Amino acid sequence: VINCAFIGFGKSTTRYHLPYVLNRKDSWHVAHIFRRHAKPEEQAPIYSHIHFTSDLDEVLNDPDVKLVVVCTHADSHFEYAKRALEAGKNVLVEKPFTPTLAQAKELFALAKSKGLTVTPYQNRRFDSCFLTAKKAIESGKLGEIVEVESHFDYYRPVAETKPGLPQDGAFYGLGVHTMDQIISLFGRPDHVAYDIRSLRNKANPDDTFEAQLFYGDLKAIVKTSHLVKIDYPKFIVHGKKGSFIKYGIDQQETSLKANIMPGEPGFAADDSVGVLEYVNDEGVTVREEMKPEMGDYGRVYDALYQTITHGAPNYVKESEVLTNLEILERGFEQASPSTVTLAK
Amino acid sequence: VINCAFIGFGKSTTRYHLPYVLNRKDSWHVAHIFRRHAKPEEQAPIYSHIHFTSDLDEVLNDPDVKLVVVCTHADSHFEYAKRALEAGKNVLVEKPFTPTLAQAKELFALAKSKGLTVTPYQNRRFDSCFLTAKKAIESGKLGEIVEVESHFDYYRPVAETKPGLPQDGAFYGLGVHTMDQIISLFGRPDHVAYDIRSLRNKANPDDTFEAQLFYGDLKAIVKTSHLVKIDYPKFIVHGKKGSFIKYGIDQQETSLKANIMPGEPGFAADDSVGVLEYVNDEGVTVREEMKPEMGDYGRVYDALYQTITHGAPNYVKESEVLTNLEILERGFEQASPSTVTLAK
Repeated sequence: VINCAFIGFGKSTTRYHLPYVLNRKDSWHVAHIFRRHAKPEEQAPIYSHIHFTSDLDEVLNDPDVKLVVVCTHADSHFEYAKRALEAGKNVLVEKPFTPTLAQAKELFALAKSKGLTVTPYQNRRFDSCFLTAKKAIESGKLGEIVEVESHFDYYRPVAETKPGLPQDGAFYGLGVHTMDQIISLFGRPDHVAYDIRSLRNKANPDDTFEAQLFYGDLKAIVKTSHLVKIDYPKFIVHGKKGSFIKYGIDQQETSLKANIMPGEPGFAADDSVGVLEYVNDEGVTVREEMKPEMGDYGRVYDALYQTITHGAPNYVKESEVLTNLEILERGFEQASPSTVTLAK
Repeated sequence: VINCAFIGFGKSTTRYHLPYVLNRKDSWHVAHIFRRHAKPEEQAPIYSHIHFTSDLDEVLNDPDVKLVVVCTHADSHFEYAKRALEAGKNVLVEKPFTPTLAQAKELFALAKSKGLTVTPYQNRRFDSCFLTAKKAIESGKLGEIVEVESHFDYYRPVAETKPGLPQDGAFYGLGVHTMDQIISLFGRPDHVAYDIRSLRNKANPDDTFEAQLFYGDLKAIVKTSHLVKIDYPKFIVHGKKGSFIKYGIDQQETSLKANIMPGEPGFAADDSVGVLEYVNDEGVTVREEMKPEMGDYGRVYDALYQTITHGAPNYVKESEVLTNLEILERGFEQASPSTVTLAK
């Protein structure tokens, strides 16, 4: 069993992490939880075994803790990650990994010297919708892939005034997850075309974007908007032999918000299906309905266990992290719309 | 009744012009049809009243001819149009208007000096799918428009090798129509983002494209691909108060190919509907299913009638034509993908 520690006890901790970790008692043990103010959500029995503390000193000096999870405000992610590594602990950092690309390299350099692992929390690589699109692409039924389109939208027309930097916009906010999915499938692109804008409140950072990643002749589109009344399909994949369409997004989050935990009845209840229409070897057009693949954000921790306990490679490659961060930053080199060619 | 004449007697003339013109005998009379070589179709009883000739002068010298329709090979459009205007005739030209922007500008200057009308044939401005989207946009129900998406796709995976120039590709071929629709609604864009690729056969001109026209904060997307097994909606429109979605394209071409002529029972029969979902002034979400507006390519001739007889403005504005040609040309200004800003 690996002893882990969480830095921060906010909603992200209690909703997107603990439910999955506390469900793996035979593999993980939440030894510490750092934070300041409390929450009437601490008096709960489920956290009875945890040592909540307001001194990050006791956490990092614990020889038993092998993993620190940073779930605090974005501004503190870099420093907490660095301090944890200098203490000799592996680190999982929620988005953002670091404010800048240079800092990401810095963090990776320190970890490599100590021979430790530092990585972002890319839990959406395990979304049911995404996994279904992945299975469809790896089935080979679609032939050579020529286009992929991923949507992550809302219909939230009212935006309270809240100025910020690019890092506070939707491109960094949601694009980091959606683009990471694309990169995890096709790697690093040759070119990137950007369309970034602020539609709801002109005082705020972008709330609408579309990034087009070009891999040779394959174009991968990632887009989000807070002004979509009628939803687009969650994923669309076109290949020379056929198409795959998936409406509906992973339901883990919906369940968690409705106070339904992993393993519990009706968790991630999903009645959608992926549609697959292609031409088989015999030249006959076939149409199939795929039952959604199962999603499990917990797989992040099962992979971390592998890395820490057996030296297994990190579920998220360093290059995929840097590529993603680099694409995000270059989207601001010149006013939108713009196009760039990735050097490295 | 206005007398007209056609330069060229190919498929375009017998499929997209005559069926409509011959249904307006109280408005128009086809006096002559020029063609370099006699064609078998000239023997169809429906053309018995038409004088077919290989002597162009016999047409341009006819005092009663007021409109000349150029439907020959693209490379001869400028030459025939200029000759018709010099003979004092109004001119309607099939795609492409001219090979270049300068020639187009030259055609308009000549027409202006003679008080004549020269215009392209943009019949898709009367496609039922497009007209329904236009009605939705003009209804005000969607509120400020932020995104428009137009698709004109196929699933034709086989493309025999047939080298050519940019002018032979899908962008010039189909984009001329889809971009014209966007231009007729919003005008001249500030910027254009291009993605032009040749996927089926690398030896051939482009068969895949996506042009993004920006009008302030509004983005209009026009795209086509010959590798779409599962179709996208024909039009998608998103505004701040709602959305409009329309699957299915105008059915006039389908009827024409099935040998059903305009005015005949069942012509362009369409069972699709435009779907609308918006938030009303009271804050309630309203759902509406719109019956497709009726499309009629002959409305081009009804417009030419008014223009020629009563001096009504031409259905297509000069600026829209020049903007279209410029956008198409600049798509090959640099390697794809690319973005450009329009001075006009």
